[PDB]
Amino acid sequence: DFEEKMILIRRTARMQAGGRRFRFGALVVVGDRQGRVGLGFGKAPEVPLAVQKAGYYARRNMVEVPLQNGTIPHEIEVEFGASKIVLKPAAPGTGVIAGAVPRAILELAGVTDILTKELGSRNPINIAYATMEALRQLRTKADVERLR
RNA sequence: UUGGAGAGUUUGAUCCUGGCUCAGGGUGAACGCUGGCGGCGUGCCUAAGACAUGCAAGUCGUGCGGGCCGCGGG
Ligand SMILES: [Mg+2]
Ligand SMILES: [Mg+2]
Ligand SMILES: [Mg+2]
Ligand SMILES: [Mg+2]
Ligand SMILES: [Mg+2]
Ligand SMILES: [Mg+2]
Ligand SMILES: [Mg+2]
Ligand SMILES: [Mg+2]
Ligand SMILES: [Mg+2]
Ligand SMILES: [Mg+2]
Ligand SMILES: [Mg+2]
Ligand SMILES: [Mg+2]
Ligand SMILES: [Mg+2]
Ligand SMILES: [Mg+2]
Ligand SMILES: [Mg+2]
Repeated sequence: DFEEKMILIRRTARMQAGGRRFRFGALVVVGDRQGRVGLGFGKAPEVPLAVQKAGYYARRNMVEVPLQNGTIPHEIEVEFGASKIVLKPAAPGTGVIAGAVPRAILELAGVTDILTKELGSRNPINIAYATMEALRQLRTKADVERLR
């Protein structure tokens, strides 16, 4: 079936009379390596539940992302509030050029060759959301002349 | 169209802002520890401070008159 990757685990904290009491946040992308990716954020009182909870939501938030010989059809920039991802198509023999967060998303979508660059807040979460919305806005020639 | 990776650190925790710091590459280098050979580079970045000694620009007797020495006789 699909394939999972844990980009982010982190411990948060709330306060009460007595001290700090913790939660856990799991940021996990799930892909098909052939054009299906999803991103999910799952928060739970212990690490396994969250890691498992996020993979659930991930499977219910997928994007088409239409590959073209392993690369995306056009350059794209998306801002998710102070976070900014740039994606540029790249020829075959180049590789996936991305930091760890967008890499896990592109590599699970079957992107084999792309140029990326994060800008502004490189906050992993918001960068991950902005990478997903970037893929969500990918158009093809058949997509655009149908629109026109 | 051959080209673009980020991370640590302000909070109990969050998002943002922002500075500091790090991973890379480079040097006519220097310093420490260590040191086998070969090739090709390359070596006063400071006092354009001061310098012993030798050498780094001479050559033509097919321009000219001469002193010397050596070779053939007058
Ligand atoms: Mg499409
Ligand atoms: Mg902005
Ligand atoms: Mg942001
Ligand atoms: Mg910043
Ligand atoms: Mg940061
Ligand atoms: Mg500190
Ligand atoms: Mg403060
Ligand atoms: Mg602290
Ligand atoms: Mg910073
Ligand atoms: Mg020897
Ligand atoms: Mg000098
Ligand atoms: Mg000197
Ligand atoms: Mg002086
Ligand atoms: Mg001489
Ligand atoms: Mg002479």
